[PDB]
Amino acid sequence: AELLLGVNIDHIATLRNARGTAYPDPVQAAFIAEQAGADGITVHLREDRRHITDRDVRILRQTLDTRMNLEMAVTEEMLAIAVETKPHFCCLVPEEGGLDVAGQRDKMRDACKRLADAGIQVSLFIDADEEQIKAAAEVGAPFIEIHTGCYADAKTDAEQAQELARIAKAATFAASLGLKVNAGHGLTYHNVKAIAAIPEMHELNIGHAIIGRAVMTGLKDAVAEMKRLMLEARG
Amino acid sequence: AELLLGVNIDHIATLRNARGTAYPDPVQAAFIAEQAGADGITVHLREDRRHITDRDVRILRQTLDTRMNLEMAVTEEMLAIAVETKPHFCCLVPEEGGLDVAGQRDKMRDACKRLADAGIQVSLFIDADEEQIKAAAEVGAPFIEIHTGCYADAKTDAEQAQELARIAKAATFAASLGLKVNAGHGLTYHNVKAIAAIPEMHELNIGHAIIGRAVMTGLKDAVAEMKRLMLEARG
Amino acid sequence: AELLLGVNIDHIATLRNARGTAYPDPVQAAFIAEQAGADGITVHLREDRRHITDRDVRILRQTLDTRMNLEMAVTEEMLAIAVETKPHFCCLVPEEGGLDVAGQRDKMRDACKRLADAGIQVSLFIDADEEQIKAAAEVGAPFIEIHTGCYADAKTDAEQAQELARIAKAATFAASLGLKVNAGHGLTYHNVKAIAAIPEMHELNIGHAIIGRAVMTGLKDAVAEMKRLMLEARG
Amino acid sequence: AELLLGVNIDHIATLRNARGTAYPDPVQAAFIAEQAGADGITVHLREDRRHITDRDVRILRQTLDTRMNLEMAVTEEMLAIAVETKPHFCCLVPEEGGLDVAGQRDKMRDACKRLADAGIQVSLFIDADEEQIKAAAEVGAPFIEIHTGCYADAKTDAEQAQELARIAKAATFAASLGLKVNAGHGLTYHNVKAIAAIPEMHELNIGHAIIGRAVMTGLKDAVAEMKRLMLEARG
Amino acid sequence: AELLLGVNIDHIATLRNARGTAYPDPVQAAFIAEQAGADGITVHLREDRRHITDRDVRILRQTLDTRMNLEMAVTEEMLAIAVETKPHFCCLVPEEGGLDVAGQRDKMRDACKRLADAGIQVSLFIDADEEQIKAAAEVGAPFIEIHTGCYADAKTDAEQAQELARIAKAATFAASLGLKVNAGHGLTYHNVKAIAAIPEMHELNIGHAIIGRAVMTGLKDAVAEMKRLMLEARG
Amino acid sequence: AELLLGVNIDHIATLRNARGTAYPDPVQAAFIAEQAGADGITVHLREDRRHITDRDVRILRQTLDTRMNLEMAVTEEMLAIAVETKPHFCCLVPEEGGLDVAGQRDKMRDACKRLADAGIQVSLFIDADEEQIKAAAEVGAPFIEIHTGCYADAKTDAEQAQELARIAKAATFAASLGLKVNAGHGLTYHNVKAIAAIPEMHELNIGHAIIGRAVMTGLKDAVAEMKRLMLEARG
Amino acid sequence: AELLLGVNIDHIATLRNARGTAYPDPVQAAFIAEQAGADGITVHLREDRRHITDRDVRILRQTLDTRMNLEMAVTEEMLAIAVETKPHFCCLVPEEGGLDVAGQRDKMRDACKRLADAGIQVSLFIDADEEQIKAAAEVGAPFIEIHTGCYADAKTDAEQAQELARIAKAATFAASLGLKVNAGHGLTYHNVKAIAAIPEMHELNIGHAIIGRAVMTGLKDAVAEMKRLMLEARG
Amino acid sequence: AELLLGVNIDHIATLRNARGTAYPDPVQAAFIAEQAGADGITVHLREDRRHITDRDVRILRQTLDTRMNLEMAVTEEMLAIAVETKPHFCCLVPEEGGLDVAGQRDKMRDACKRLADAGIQVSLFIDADEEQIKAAAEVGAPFIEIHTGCYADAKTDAEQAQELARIAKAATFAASLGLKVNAGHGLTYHNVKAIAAIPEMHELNIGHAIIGRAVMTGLKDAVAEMKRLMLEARG
Ligand SMILES: [O][C][C]([C]OP([O])([O])=O)O1O[C]1[C]([O])[C]OP([O])([O])=O
Ligand SMILES: [O][C][C]([C]OP([O])([O])=O)O1O[C]1[C]([O])[C]OP([O])([O])=O
Ligand SMILES: O=P(O)(O)OC[C@H](O)CO
Ligand SMILES: O=P(O)(O)OC[C@H](O)CO
Ligand SMILES: O=P(O)(O)OC[C@H](O)CO
Ligand SMILES: O=P(O)(O)OC[C@H](O)CO
Ligand SMILES: O=P(O)(O)OC[C@H](O)CO
Ligand SMILES: O=P(O)(O)OC[C@H](O)CO
Repeated sequence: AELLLGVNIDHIATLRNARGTAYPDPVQAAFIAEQAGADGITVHLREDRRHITDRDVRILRQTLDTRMNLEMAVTEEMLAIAVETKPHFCCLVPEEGGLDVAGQRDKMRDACKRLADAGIQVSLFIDADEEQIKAAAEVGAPFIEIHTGCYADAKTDAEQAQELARIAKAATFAASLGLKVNAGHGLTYHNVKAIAAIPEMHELNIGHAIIGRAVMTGLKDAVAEMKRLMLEARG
Repeated sequence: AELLLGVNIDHIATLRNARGTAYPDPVQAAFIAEQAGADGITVHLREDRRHITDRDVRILRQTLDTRMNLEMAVTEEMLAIAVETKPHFCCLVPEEGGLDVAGQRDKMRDACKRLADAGIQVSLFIDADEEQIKAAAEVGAPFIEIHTGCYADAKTDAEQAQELARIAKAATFAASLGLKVNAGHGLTYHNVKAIAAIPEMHELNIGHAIIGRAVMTGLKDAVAEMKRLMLEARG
Repeated sequence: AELLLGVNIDHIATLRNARGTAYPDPVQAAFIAEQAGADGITVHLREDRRHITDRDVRILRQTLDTRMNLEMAVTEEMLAIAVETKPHFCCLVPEEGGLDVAGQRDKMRDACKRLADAGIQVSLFIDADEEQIKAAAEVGAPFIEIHTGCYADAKTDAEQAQELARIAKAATFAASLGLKVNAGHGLTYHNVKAIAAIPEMHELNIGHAIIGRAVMTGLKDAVAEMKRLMLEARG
Repeated sequence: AELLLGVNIDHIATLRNARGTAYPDPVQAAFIAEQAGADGITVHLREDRRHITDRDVRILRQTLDTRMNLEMAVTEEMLAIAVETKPHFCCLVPEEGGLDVAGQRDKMRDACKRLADAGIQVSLFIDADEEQIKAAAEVGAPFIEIHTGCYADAKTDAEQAQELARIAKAATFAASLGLKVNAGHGLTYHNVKAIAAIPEMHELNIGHAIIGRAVMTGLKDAVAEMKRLMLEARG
Repeated sequence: AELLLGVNIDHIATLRNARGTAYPDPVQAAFIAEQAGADGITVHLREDRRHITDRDVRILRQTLDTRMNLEMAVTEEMLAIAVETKPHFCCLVPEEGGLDVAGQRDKMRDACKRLADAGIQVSLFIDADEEQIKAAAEVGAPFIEIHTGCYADAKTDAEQAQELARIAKAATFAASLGLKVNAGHGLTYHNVKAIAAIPEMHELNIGHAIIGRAVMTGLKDAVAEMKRLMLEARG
Repeated sequence: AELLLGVNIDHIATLRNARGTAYPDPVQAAFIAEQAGADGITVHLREDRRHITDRDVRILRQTLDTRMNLEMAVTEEMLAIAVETKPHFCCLVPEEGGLDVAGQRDKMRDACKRLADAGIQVSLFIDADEEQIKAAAEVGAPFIEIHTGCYADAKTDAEQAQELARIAKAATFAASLGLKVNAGHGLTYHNVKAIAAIPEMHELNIGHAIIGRAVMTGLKDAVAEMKRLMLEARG
Repeated sequence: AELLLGVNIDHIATLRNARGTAYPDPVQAAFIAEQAGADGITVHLREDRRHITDRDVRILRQTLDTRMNLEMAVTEEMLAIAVETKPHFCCLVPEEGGLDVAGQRDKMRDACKRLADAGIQVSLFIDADEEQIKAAAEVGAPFIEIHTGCYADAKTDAEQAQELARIAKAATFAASLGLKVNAGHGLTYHNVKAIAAIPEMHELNIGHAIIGRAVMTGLKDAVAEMKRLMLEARG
Repeated sequence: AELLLGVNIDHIATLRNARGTAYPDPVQAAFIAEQAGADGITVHLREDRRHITDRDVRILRQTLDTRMNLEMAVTEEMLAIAVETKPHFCCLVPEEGGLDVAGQRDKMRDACKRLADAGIQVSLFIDADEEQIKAAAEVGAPFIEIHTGCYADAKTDAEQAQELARIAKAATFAASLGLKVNAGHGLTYHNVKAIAAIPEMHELNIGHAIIGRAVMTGLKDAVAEMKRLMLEARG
């Protein structure tokens, strides 16, 4: 099918949480994004409940029209929450910045096993690294989300093209191991296309850039604009 | 009789500083607000730098088309900066929430004279309390800014009409002492009008609610809506 | 203060329940309306749960930024739900169509006390009849909502003028007894002005006409349009 | 040629009949839809006249700029009305939900001939079943509309993929028999693409999802959005 | 109440009739105007059916949400059509340009009598002339519509102020005879206010200027703009 | 391979000339169209002056930012004007609807040479008939403009695919004789694509439908929509 | 009565002339301004034809829907042009910054008389100086336009209050001598209200600020916004 | 890969500098352009500081989200500024119209090397002339920018085809020498596609036409439109 867009609305909550008022509400942003180009909504439940809260998660789970992508660390608390929330997806992240799967195979194998028993499709957030990618496939996870952070932070064009190739190459290798592959982190309006051009990419999860544009332009257009650039890249 | 709107763009920066990238940029937010109903732009330069930064204040001072209202604590560092920056207005704030002017008549006295000698119109952020208002007049400040936080937080409709009355008496009282009076903090699209209808009010400084509405509808309509409400209330 | 607009979103649910699907969602509609001129949101929980469901009320109670006006019949079931929900307002209606308070003073008296003990401000939905009005005051309700239905179905400009005059006198009589007075049912973009011009009116509750304009122009402009016509009438 | 979009406005009427009032009017909705991406308008005249009424069909027949697709059951009443109305298209449906043509070849054969003699191009609403499809061709209908309902209610990505594949094969089988093939029922902004990508599809008939998006964003953008997603899938 | 706006949509049909196609359709324009500021819709059935047709009139009569104002000459054919159409209003015009009432008293008396028997409220289109105005009241018509043509065509400011005074003065005199008074003809975006400022004016019927703006801007805004200028003039 | 759009603003003038005032002004309509997708502006200067006038042509010639396509009959008056005006293009039209070039090979021969000596690119408006096409090539005209009226008026879907094919063969035929080919007259938002997909087509001249859509949505979106459809068809 | 807005479009030409191209065309800008709040259009025909040119004036004189206000220096060349051009208004300006009328009583006396015989209403651009105003009344000019530049360039809020007062006194003074008074030049979104609130003001002529806003928001909104601010001030 | 759009905002400053005010501010225009399709921003720092100034450059260098392309003449002053400024790109221009690189091989060779040590990518603005291109490759510049002015100013369609071809051949030629090639200057909405379709093109730098469109439609749409046209050309 076509490249999917998962909108991370965490930053809506970081705006809210800077004051303890109820606005802006992530429940509203999710309706907007879902109707402006988002194919899924991503939330990251942090232990410190810095932005997204259990309240958001519980309501979002009842209001989303598409599917929730629960981002969380691999800890007993979160696994239990994930198990009871039954989100359609679960992206496991760290408590170059990606999860260390190669070095924690048993831990990761049990988490994937456990989340899948609860009928959740698991995605492991890792670096564009073949060792981590091979390990991901071996612990049994169906998805991986390639960290696009270093590509985004590239300081020169050389650094960027090098990072792009590492990512594209990583995606091809992962697909060959039968993994389905996503990307996200640091993606912006001016750097998303080269990543969206990568054929193996299944869905891009984008947050900060979108919210940063929304304050100026409104969430609806901010999301539609991102989706448009993404589909353009594939055309 | 013409109520002015001062938009506080602090939270544009909080959203940016949650990531370390350059966006969203407060300088862009100011251009938008100034052209959608804002008569002034307010930025609070906190010691910790959390949201608004020195760079922000430096560029803003050269990009604003209206005038700057520097929110700061009364310290030597800040007073130093203010005199260097020469913002049109300076609003003294602590770091019931309002400044304790009566309990520091000399520090405030010198603070005002100093900023006043720099060509800065000083405003003392205080509570709707006559003792403080008398202090501010005695101390020489041209302006005071009545804290509307307790009115915004009033749980019941009764506790609210209660705080409204206190703010209304405090504004008429301030005006009788020759003080020009502003109000800010906690004002929302839903509680602003009652405050705007208060005759003595010179300018309402508003930030969080506007930014909060902005991520949904975009800063321009968010600012324009607030100004429209304010003028309707006066009419 | 400003004439308020309460938006009834029951018909968003009507459109939803015709299919079993989850869209359109009353929770979304409420966010839009509250940010486009609505000062309150109104839902009618019907015993047959035709449109608004227990889920809607449960989620809405957690997502509304303003306040809820729960429309319900006077039955043990509903009263129990109201007490548990703690809506800000409760509008009691029948299961010309107004409540027969004068003929059930005991029942209504117990209902008002009970809800009032739960912190709920009660409104009695009644016809423009001074007997019913006098009784509503006597039973202890702080509010009443005059039934504007007959005025809306006026088949002749004359029947209309006559119905208007009757609401207006009723409103004035209501206010003299100390009641805050609302009005709603059948109000449209073409007949709202004459009712909004009535000074004693506190809040108009409008549903159908707005949703009917929304399927064409979208909810936001539909609510804003209505608020604007309402404030023009007061001006 | 271009994949066409037929917009079903039944639910505009649903919202209307909940009150006895005349708004919203299906006649207006049709003009908006035809000018925003709709290539045809679809109404279902139900024997109970739940939503669309004889008036609507009568006026619509005179105001549509494109062509009407009259959805009706195969009864003497409806057939008589169809013949008198001379709609461009007629979609026969039941009073998984598709018509049992294979089991009523005589009835359907007479129905098709009769309507065809009236100049009406007939479409048989059927399940993605080759027996029914084979029979539709044999009874003489120039069109069929595959029931996309089961595909829409797919509870698992798997049930969905399986339902899709089944529609696709059915479509290809339909085309080989010389049938023009349409599809509709339950299509949404999130599942329309996979169906629009099916080459043999001539026109998709979509109702509810569009009206559901309309109460939020207004009909025009709701229809345009849908057409756009449809042409992107073909591209 | 407030100054009403009657939108004449004749020119929509003159655009249509220049080609014999069905677009643009007056039925659509009427829905738009009615929802953008129009309080009534005006159509002029000319004997030659130059623009508006009997078809338009018959449909419009079933689709208008507000009220039809049938403009027509005082001839047996039209009276019969008026009698069967039962529009809410009927403006009698000539087959300085206004109807000659003073010189055809019997004719006019019978037409008013006849139309009123059919329950139609009659308006006579006349010059800002006291003789014609007195005659209008005497033949029994409830409304008069003052020809604003000469005010519109004024070639100098003197000519315009003179025409304005003749109109204002005419309106005061008519009101004193108990007539309700409208105006229209030649009203534009730059000359409507001075006419809308006249207190006696009940409704302004405007056509050409609105349609002329619509081609550039869209009917909706063209109507909302006119209504806004009109209410501004009265404020 | 890049299809151009030529907007005919004739009907802007017909709307104006229905009143004798200056609005709507064709000169404004041209500025809008040229900036919303039009690559050229067409005006037909009729002997009777009905819509477009000499003033129009004179100012348009100085205001157009693209180029003029003067539609005219082959007469001495018109040919005289054309040579004086020096429009970029000249489209010869009579006053099946197309020019009879074969039956006037000499008049047309001289007409072309004359206009061609003035620096005018000549186009002969003709029917999708090979005899005429051969005549136009023989006569020296650089362009021909295939009449799409019969295709636009085709009642049945069959009579339509019939006319499409004739136009498609006539365009490929024209191209083989070295003629550049345009098409115009009757094209609407709903029949344009099939015509735009024809490879040989250089520019489609379109007027009435655009103006007709313009009174509803405004000229800018009306022109932009048409261009968008045209390019989608080519893609 | 109505405070009028004259839009000066010189800077559209300024932008054009910076490249020798034809765009942007002042003629287009005038259509936009006249339909967005401008009651008049002003162009300054400088002797050096820096921005506005003779074709601009010539064409504009034929396309303006309202009326032209010709700014020009007093020289025979200009008087001949003005006289031949017959603009509705003429504002004599020097080529503080005001026209030295006192110092050239003879020249202006002849200018005013000469322009008046031509039916041109004359306005003298002067400083808020009694000497110049007496002089302007003595010479016979019907209007004066007070130079608000000093008010616009006022640094401090005091320096500015002095300037406002000076303009208001001068306005009152001018009126007492039978002069009608306009203002403008340097007026902006943030400083226009204080001037519009001056009751003697008949029309404010504004250019630069509007054009500067237009490059960001587009001319239509920039003009509507200015007109809105002005009307707000007088109400 | 992706064809890029560099927006030249010099004319924003041109409009500003025409009045000594601070608006419109180039800094605001850059934020708008970068969020509407611009991949870069170009400013020409003229030795006479006619439009863009040193503060503009200084602030822009701190606010641009993408990257700056500094246009400048080759002089020590400029080289020092460029070097100290560290813009991502530098386009050396003369102060046909192209830079005479052949005639000054020494000067440019030092310029290129000097700018490159500073980490600045250098582009030489030249005519589509092989001599100059060879010269540009010999001196070591990594980019060239072909002057499209002659193509833009091409009167006849022939004169224009010659120019296009010349640019395309020069583009192909330049590429064969290892040069990357940009184009721009004089590019407009109506002539940009033919240039964007040239495969060797890396970035088109456009200014004037966009700003000229912006005064009418606002910058955002003017930029988005240009980017859209460009991508359309390459697809
Ligand atoms: O999901 C995905 C996302 C993306 O984002 P961006 O940045 O790219 O947009 O992500 O993950 C992440 C999150 O978690 C972040 O959060 P914070 O908020 O913490 O930063
Ligand atoms: O009704 C009213 C109207 C008005 O118009 P205006 O112009 O003002 O707009 O009217 O009456 C008349 C009509 O009839 C006219 O028509 P036509 O079309 O014929 O011209
Ligand atoms: O509106 P607030 O609550 O965000 O804060 C206002 C600022 O403190 C400015 O004074
Ligand atoms: O406006 P209505 O007729 O839909 O109904 C209003 C509700 O009954 C009040 O909430
Ligand atoms: O899209 P639906 O589910 O509302 O229904 C489609 C209609 O049945 C077809 O016209
Ligand atoms: O599109 P039409 O039917 O209005 O006419 C097109 C014009 O005749 C231009 O060639
Ligand atoms: O508003 P300004 O400063 O651009 O100039 C206005 C013109 O002088 C017109 O009066
Ligand atoms: O598009 P232009 O003609 O305004 O100029 C473009 C600049 O020279 C930037 O390259």
